[PDB]
Amino acid sequence: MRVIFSEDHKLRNAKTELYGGELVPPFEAPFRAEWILAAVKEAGFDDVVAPARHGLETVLKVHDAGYLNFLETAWDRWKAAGYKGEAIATSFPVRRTSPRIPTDIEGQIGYYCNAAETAISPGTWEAALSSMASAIDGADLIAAGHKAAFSLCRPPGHHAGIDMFGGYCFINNAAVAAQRLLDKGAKKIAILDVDFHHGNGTQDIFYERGDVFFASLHGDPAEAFPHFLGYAEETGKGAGAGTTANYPMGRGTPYSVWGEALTDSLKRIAAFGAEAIVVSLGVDTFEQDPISFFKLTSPDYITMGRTIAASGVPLLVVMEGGYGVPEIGLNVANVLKGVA
Amino acid sequence: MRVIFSEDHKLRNAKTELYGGELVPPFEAPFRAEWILAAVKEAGFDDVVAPARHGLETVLKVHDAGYLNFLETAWDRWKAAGYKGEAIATSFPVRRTSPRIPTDIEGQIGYYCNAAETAISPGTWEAALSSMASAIDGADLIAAGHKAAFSLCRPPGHHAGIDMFGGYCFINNAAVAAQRLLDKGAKKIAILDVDFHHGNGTQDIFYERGDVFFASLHGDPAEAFPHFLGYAEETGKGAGAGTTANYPMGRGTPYSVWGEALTDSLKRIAAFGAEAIVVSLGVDTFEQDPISFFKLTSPDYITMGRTIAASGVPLLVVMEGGYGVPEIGLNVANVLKGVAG
Ligand SMILES: [K+]
Ligand SMILES: [K+]
Ligand SMILES: [K+]
Ligand code: NA
Ligand code: NA
Ligand SMILES: [Zn+2]
Ligand SMILES: [Zn+2]
Repeated sequence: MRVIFSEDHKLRNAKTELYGGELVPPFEAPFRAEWILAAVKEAGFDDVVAPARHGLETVLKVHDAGYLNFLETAWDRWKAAGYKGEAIATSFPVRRTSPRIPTDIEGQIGYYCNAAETAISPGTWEAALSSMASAIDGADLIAAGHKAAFSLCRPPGHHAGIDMFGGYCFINNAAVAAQRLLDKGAKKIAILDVDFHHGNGTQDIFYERGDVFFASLHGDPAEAFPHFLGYAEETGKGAGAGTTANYPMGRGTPYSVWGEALTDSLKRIAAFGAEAIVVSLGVDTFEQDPISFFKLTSPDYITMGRTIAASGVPLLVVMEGGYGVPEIGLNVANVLKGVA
Repeated sequence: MRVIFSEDHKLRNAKTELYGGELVPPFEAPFRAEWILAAVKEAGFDDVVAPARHGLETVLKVHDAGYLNFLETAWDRWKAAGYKGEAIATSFPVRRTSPRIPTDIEGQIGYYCNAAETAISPGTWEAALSSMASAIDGADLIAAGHKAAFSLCRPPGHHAGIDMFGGYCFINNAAVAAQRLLDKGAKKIAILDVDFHHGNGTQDIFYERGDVFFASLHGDPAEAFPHFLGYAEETGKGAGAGTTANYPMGRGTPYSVWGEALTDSLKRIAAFGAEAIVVSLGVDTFEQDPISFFKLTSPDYITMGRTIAASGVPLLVVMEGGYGVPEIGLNVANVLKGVAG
């Protein structure tokens, strides 16, 4: 399978992340793409191509225009305001608050944010565009007839909701990919999130749409970021009633239980009738991940990939989470091995 | 008027505050109380008494029990979880999110917070309780028959809602004081928030309550913290309809315009029929204060006190915000002179 990768991902190189009450070096650093890229090539996937140029037409069908306009100029405005650090929101539109949109940069960054551990830095916008481009190109390959494809996205995107950034995400790459397949002719597409954290951004985007089925396996929100979405009771709303399936699991969950949730999600995706599956791939489900509590081993990823590929429909794999140890590359490559 | 002040306020001495993308020393520091106290004493108000001991009965009538339980054990759980810094929420229940309450410290701190620039640290719980106590004793003096009283509260409270802390606030002292007056006999009470920022927390607590009228003058939320509340359109909900009046104002607002809003809020308060008025006093409206965009001068705080005191009803002044500028005490003292007459 071809691999879509952009070097502009390095344009996103934030110097701080709010974690544990301190501003430490970002968990989502440029070396993640470097390590993963090296491992896939090592696993035989050496056909890496850069993404072509794309407009905002696709993304404008899954993200709010106000939100996108905000991201494009967020940094400039923050710096213009005289702030010394990176752009970080501290005030949020939570319970029982007005739906009105602030005008100043301080108010808008909070309005458009769901997580304060994510800082907007110089070049974040450009990086997010390149990453989105990689997802769009991967979709085109699938739309062209290829059975599999890997969009090495960075920054990740499953936490980017309709009009909010957070969890290191700015533009929901998988959502853009699924939307791309639809504009290319598909009628039904499914997004499967295997990343450890719930794909709240993705769920929000398609929660009221019946044309995209969203399935996510993840750490119980009761005790895992993003914390405020991902419960099994969330199955869809209105036009999207019934097209959302969350599978929250506790601490220490091994492939034994995980594998079962995967099977079920695939059963519901088939029943949905997906013409293709966009896989939000996160390897932070690894037993050695620094910020997750699942216990999957490197071999499990080969099993995971094979199972998903057995669906019989084309697959577009999109990079999401996975941090710390260098095995993230191994684990990502193992998934592509299974799929191939 | 008598001044209620607790030394335990210093127990609230957070080391960090998220501002402009950095962690810096909190703007709501202990020296604020120190300079305010000294200024009011120099102005004659030197009858300072420490607050008495109080339970949680009053506060439990305005704050969610879960939220209060969270505050009490917040720091211990955060430390136990192994975080090196102070407790600061990073994830928040914003638009289109589940109403379920997380079970771990990481999720709950976010669930109970409305502003990440506030950090919970050793002593916050204790400090917040002593500050609440000062508010309670202040209200008790009013219920006794005193014309006015000053509760030198710290930490402040008007940004703490029913079940959320933020804006340097944990327990809404003004709200507690108002509840206390109702418990001592009053049927109707009003809270007037003159602090530069909107008192989103106080509004939240009494938004569906008809026994307490909430008026507030503040910088337009469209361009000022807390950013998501304080619009003129918010007049109340359900049982609390019509008992909430917001007076947002733009950049460079002179006392000339500010006083007009003060006069209208007092007119609405009088029409409501308040038996007493709790004044959430913030002096960050001062032209020399760095965080605000209003242009009030020191003399205007004397006018402010006079006007509110002219209402004819007893007044409990509760200390809120105000950047730590050298004139912070002078301005608070001027408001008290105005009330004194
Ligand atoms: K997931
Ligand atoms: K105010
Ligand atoms: K000012
Ligand atoms: Na859906
Ligand atoms: Na009210
Ligand atoms: Zn993840
Ligand atoms: Zn203030």
